[PDB]
Amino acid sequence: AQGLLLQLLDPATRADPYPIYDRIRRGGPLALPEANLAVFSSFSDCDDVLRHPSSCSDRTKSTIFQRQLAAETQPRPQGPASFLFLDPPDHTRLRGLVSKAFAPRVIKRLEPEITALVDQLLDAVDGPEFNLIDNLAYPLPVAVICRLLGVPIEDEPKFSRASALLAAALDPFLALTGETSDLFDEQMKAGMWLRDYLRALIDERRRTPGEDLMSGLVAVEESGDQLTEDEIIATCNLLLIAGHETTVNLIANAALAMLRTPGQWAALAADGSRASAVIEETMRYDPPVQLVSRYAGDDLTIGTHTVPKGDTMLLLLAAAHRDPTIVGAPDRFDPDRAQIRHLGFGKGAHFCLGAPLARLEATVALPALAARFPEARLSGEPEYKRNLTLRGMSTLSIAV
Ligand code: HEM
Ligand SMILES: Clc1ccc(CO[C@@H](Cn2ccnc2)c2ccc(Cl)cc2Cl)cc1
Ligand SMILES: Clc1ccc(CO[C@@H](Cn2ccnc2)c2ccc(Cl)cc2Cl)cc1
Ligand code: NA
Repeated sequence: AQGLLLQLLDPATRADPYPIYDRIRRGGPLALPEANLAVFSSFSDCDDVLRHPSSCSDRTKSTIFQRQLAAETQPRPQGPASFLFLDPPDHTRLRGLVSKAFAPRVIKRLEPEITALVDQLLDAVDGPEFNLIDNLAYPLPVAVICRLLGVPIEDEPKFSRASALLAAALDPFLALTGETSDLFDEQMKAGMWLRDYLRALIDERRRTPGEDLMSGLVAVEESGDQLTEDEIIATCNLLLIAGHETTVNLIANAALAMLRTPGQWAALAADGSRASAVIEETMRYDPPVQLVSRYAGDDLTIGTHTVPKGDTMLLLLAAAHRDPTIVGAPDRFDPDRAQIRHLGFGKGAHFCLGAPLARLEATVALPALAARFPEARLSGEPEYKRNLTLRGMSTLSIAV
């Protein structure tokens, strides 16, 4: 159990973790009460945990979180990045406010901007080989999130640094190794800098509001107690990291899969309407978010496996998506299959509010990319980041 998880953590396996994921799933649920940890990997088990009324997202109920806090020799810096309690009503209230701005029909209005952005980025692409990450996959969703949150493009390099650091902090290193990350100090600093910057931006938007989402949230904060400044900072932290470290991998993973599967790139190049099917199959086959976690709010049962109160439950979504009880030929990338209702955007009370935006960004980017370069070929094996949870490529080289 410990061995297989350590192989999964090993950066050398990031390029292809799926043989390990399948091996973990076939081995069944991993019960590790000694490390306050349970690991689920089948579709049934992951679904059940995401559904369970006792499953908590709040860190206060985590035993590992309580142990980590007790061992620390200094107070954590002020801000939601270190700590913010939210009861179920707080969470529902925040989702309600954010969901209106991220509704598919509101997000749809960003298509012209996204289309012009995709066209300009592709116009800038030079042969004989280019890095898809640098040229399209990364800068597109970054430009969209910066404009949506009203963040100045001049400060983007600093927002890029903080998002990369905080996206890596979501790796369950403490739950799996027993010790904290080697980037812990930098992640703390990035959290501090973001807090101070967003606090300064919030104040500026009080005096001089814009048409951005941050300015919209400030107006709600200013109109009544329905929203606090800390809640705005927490929300904007989440959105900013989502904008930098998620869609990039949906776009890039899909491009990679099409290049690795004979005829798939050509098919999309000849028929743009295949975009949606390619995207959903990428969400299943090579998910941008590889895993999620929940904490047992009380003693609970998943199937026949009991989880003690306070323990962390890691859900290996990448493994769940290749479960032979839910999908035929699970380890094959096939956009022409009868698609499953995958867990790539989560589900229930915590379902991804950015799903419409992510889908829209990819739906514009991918078919334009294939149509622009129908002759495209993967020139070499891709280069991956250390990230396990928000897993992605730093280099995806395409020959043109
Ligand atoms: C393809 C890209 C994306 C993927 C694969 C993805 C995946 C996910 C998943 C799996 C969850 C559930 C977390 C859990 O259950 O613990 C989630 C939550 C969330 N996502 Fe995304 N996401 C993406 C892009 C985005 C974007 C671009 C935004 C907006 C900027 C966004 C906003 C959110 C928010 C606000 C939540 C929290 C909802 C809640 O806690 O109630 N996501 N995402
Ligand atoms: Cl729409 C929406 C808006 C905001 C949140 C809050 O999300 C929490 C995490 N959390 C806790 C329980 N479920 C997720 C959070 C995000 C960022 C920071 Cl820096 C700190 C915290 Cl505590 C959730 C949904
Ligand atoms: Cl300091 C800080 C604290 C909390 C967050 C939340 O980060 C979100 C970003 N995200 C990713 C996809 N959609 C949104 C997130 C990360 C990992 C997972 Cl598994 C799920 C989620 Cl919702 C970010 C920074
Ligand atoms: Na949540």
